[PDB]
Amino acid sequence: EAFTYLCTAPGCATQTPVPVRLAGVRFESKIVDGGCFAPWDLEATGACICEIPTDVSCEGLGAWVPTAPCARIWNGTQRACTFWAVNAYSSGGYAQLASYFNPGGSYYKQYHPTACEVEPAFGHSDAACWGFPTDTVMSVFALASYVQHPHKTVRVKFHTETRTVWQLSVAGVSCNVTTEHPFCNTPHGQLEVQVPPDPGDLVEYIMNQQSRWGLGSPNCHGPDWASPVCQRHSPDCSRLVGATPERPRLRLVDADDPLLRTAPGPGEVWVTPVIGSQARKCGLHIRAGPYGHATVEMPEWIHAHTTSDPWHPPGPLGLKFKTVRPVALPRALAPPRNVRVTGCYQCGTPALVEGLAPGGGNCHLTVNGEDVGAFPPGKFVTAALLNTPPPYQVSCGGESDRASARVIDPAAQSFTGVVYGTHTTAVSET
Ligand SMILES: *[C@@H]1O[C@H](CO)[C@@H](O)[C@H](O)[C@H]1NC(C)=O
Ligand SMILES: *[C@@H]1O[C@H](CO)[C@H](O)[C@H](O)[C@H]1NC(C)=O
Ligand code: NA
Repeated sequence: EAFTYLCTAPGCATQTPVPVRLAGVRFESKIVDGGCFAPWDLEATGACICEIPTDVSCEGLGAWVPTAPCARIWNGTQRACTFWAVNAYSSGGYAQLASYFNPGGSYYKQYHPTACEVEPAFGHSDAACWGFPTDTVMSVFALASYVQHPHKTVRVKFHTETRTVWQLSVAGVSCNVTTEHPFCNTPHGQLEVQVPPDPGDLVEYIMNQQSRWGLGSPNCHGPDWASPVCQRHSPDCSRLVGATPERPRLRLVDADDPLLRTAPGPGEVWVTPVIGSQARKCGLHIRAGPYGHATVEMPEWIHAHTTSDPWHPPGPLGLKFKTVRPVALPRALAPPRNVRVTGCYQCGTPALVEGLAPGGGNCHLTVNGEDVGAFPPGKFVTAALLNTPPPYQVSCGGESDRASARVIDPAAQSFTGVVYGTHTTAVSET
């Protein structure tokens, strides 16, 4: 019997009693694909208008509201928009007098429909709108939503049941040691490798292709609080699920209002008319309180909060050299029969793998090359966490056979057991 320590850095090697070289460090895991993640980005636009527009929409307000921001914010999540009448028509017009601007603006909406809220704002300063010979007219439009920026969207895979893979070369023979499989064959004996514990769960941030690594769940209560994982979750990179901020709170705030001495809260948008340099024109100053009290800068966050490679303990590895040889057990090399795979892959819920193991010894069962355990001949049933999609090639170590599968992807699993969207009901007349 012999013992030596093997360091875990590139170039690390021992020579006695049998040479062992650290060839590399990799990792194995049970992947949980979360889909797409992005920060909650509160974006706002609008316009100060020296008119009472009759169509409160991006197209209807095209003469005042910036085109591209309006269209982008309108299509955003949890949209909020308000149209305020600061100074209405004194006479004439069409549903443009002050009387049409009752709280909630139902009278104006009757003739001028809009998806936006309509409110009176009489008493607010109309100083921004000037150059009217008679009848000063002014209105303010504000539009805000949570926009998903493609440059801030990251694909995230959670790595569970993580196993650091210490790739060794034992006298020229490849041996990959983990906490699950720490044994190696040596010329005339066995090597047992003492390994440090596994690092726990990992977070794989997929940049678009490059992978960046986080260590943990992540912890949304610590320095990684601003992680997109802690924010907007889209399992199929299309539909939103779970926790969502409320619709933004829009306020018309005059330039001299003492409220401006304080900062807006998260999800709050304050709009201030700016006096125009031109007659019958005005600008708009927008103050928005971002979700989580800060705006996430994606390349910068990833650079500081992730590593290029997954983390592993420093080692060293304990090399226990023994003269013992493992007992030769009979192995069945024929493929397994009537294999059925049911459930999901890369989801975190073990899939059901059932079939018939053939004769000749234990079947070292693989599902698309993934080890799912060894089974004695006859009927077998196992719950395995699968990382590969269907079709499933099943083997006992020799020839492979095609299994029957009813396996869904991680996005489909995220929508299984739920009915997505609006819940509609009707109350009939008596
Ligand atoms: C160890 O891992 C490498 C890379 O995946 C592979 O090429 C090699 O065959 C593995 N060795 C054994 C003994 O499984
Ligand atoms: C919707 O809800 C009302 C009560 O609020 C009735 O129960 C109606 O039958 C519901 N609709 C359906 C299809 O069940
Ligand atoms: Na007026």
